Amino acid sequence: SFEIPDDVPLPAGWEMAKTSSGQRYFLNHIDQTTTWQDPRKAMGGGGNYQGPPPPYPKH
Repeated sequence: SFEIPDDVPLPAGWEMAKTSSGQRYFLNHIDQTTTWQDPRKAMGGGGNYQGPPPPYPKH
């Protein structure tokens, strides 16, 4: 139950970013991909997102 701290950066090579301009997601510099969910997640819940997340925006 370790209180989840909202002041803790994402994993390694991660960076919160937004899509072309409207959906917030998390970039992955390790797997060179993006994320509709926050890495600070755990277990599972369910639900669909805005579709498949493309590779974070170049640069």
